[PDB]
Amino acid sequence: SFFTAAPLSYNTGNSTISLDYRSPQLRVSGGALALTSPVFVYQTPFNTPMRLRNGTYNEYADAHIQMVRFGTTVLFNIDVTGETNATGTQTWELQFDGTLGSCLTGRMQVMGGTGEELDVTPTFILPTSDKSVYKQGFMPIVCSENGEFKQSTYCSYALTYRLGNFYITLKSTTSGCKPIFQMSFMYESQIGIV
Amino acid sequence: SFFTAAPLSYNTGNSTISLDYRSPQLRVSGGALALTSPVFVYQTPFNTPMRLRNGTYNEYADAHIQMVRFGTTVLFNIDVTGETNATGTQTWELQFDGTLGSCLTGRMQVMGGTGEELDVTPTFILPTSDKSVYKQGFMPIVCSENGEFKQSTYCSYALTYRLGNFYITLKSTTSGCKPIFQMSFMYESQIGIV
Amino acid sequence: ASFFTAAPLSYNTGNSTISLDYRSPQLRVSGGALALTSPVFVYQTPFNTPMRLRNGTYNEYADAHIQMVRFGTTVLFNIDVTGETNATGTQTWELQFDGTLGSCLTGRMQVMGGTGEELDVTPTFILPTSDKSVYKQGFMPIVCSENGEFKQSTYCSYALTYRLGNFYITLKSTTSGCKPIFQMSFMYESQIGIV
Ligand SMILES: [Cl-]
Ligand SMILES: [Cl-]
Ligand SMILES: [Cl-]
Ligand SMILES: [Cl-]
Repeated sequence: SFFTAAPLSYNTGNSTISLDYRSPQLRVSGGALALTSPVFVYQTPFNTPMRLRNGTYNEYADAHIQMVRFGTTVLFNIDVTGETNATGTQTWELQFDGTLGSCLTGRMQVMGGTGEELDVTPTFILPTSDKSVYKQGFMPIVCSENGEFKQSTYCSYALTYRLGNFYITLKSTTSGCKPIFQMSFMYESQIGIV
Repeated sequence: SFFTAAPLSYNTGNSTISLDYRSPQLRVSGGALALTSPVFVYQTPFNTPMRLRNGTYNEYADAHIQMVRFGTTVLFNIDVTGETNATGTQTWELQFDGTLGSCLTGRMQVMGGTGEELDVTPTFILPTSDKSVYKQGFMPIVCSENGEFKQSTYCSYALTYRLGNFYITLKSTTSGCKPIFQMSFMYESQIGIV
Repeated sequence: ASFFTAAPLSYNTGNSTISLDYRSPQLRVSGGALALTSPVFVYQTPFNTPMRLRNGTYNEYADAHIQMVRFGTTVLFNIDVTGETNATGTQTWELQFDGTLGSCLTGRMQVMGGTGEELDVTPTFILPTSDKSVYKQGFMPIVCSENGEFKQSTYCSYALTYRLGNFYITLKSTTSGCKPIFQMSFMYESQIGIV
């Protein structure tokens, strides 16, 4: 005495109502509908950069950070606005809880497309479950200030674990100018979203 | 009488059939299922690059543009093919309606993974609701022509509002070559997709 | 009826039909099944299974981790190249894909979900066109390094072509007496709709 419209279906052989879905796109997790490849973003809140410090120097920066998870890849993006003109190599460090992923350096939130914070443990940014990782490299960056070019240079990134916690360490190299730049890179997480 | 298979569920107490879903991945909007963090792309159509003028000069380029919404983040990508060799700095300006997000400089469309145009108003590219934004920086770029390296240089980006509309302004700097390059950067939108 | 439905399920008394209400710019129905309008699919080298590449006829190899991420109709290509041999000149790193199916012919790649599971999906979503043509090329700035030390600020070209029925992504890095060790990404468009 009732009908079902696709993607709902009714099996008369077992009197059961189902939702049909494409398994490469959607899935069931603990009985609830979910995506196979959700976009999760771990980020500094809007207008709420985190304070970063160049090692033990009295040199600081505001950083806006987004860590965008697609499939098992993380796209890491940072916008760094250093306060102090410097010559040399600055070391910027981001520390994350090695079990939960929680940023210990500064305030980060898992933020949906809605603009609302999501109740998601941020394990999805951790490179390995075993707390072992080799990943490092360099990206080209351009330092500027107030819309004026200052320098074409580079920034290293390195992913490590120390004392059980996950670290992303960035080293910018400057000559005379404030370390003010945006850079991104990608890395892989072995932590499945399930 | 009838049964439900997960992710459908039946509560015998209140005689109600529901769809169970993971709130960080899916949500309900106006009674309809939606994604918490949908991917939307606002782009120039395939084979319909946008013609851009270099400021008040009589010089032009064609550009393919994609603006990808990930969570609240926007990944802006442009591929610029300039016509004219130059030594100096070129200004490429994109204007968007400050309320709708619609590109006023030339044709852009919201394009689904299906390859069909979507009937979505592109507010999701706008940085703020109160028409305030500070975001600028520079990216390293390489100018080339027909597969040959020409110059390693840089391009600024700046996000502004003027007279109620949203602007992305790019400034490429060249020494003799045509401005032909690809660049990308990320910025944040305060406009929740709800 | 004797039952109720909670949104996003709805019941039309008029026709005695239970339906799912969904936002069509985000979700759709394909072959009677729920799907996404713009799903993320990633074609990639497997975890800890980098692809071995040779530079042309030279006795010069690199290991490459590759991800090709599909959103909407755009593909974000990312490669991490770890060259074994110091060199001066321009290296060619060539990736070939079946021009109809998209499968990587040069080495092992898999469509990988967010779950960490391989997905049973033909990788046609990386192909620029059904009609086996494409013009897309450019250069990206790169920085070569080794063991955390800066070596060189340089560049890498990319070019998308078809030859003899197959799709090629060809990268050429230019080095001056360092190992070609760098990461680069670029974006291109696919005209293959995911349906
Ligand atoms: Cl599918
Ligand atoms: Cl939530
Ligand atoms: Cl979840
Ligand atoms: Cl929508």
